[PDB]
Amino acid sequence: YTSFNTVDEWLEAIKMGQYKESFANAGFTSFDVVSQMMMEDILRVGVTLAGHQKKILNSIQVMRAQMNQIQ
Repeated sequence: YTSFNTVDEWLEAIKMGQYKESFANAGFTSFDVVSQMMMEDILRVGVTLAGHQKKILNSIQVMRAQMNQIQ
């Protein structure tokens, strides 16, 4: 899940490291907030490629659902 003490690691794990710069500079610096990100947020941090938006959004959805189990 959390094999990443950090958001940069996670983005790296899902091969989306190219966005760390974007994510950081937008305040999405923890999994707490990241896991609440919606498509809108993904667009704002500037993710414009359809495949990336998806890969990311879907990872976030797994992240969020998992966090929710361990409330």
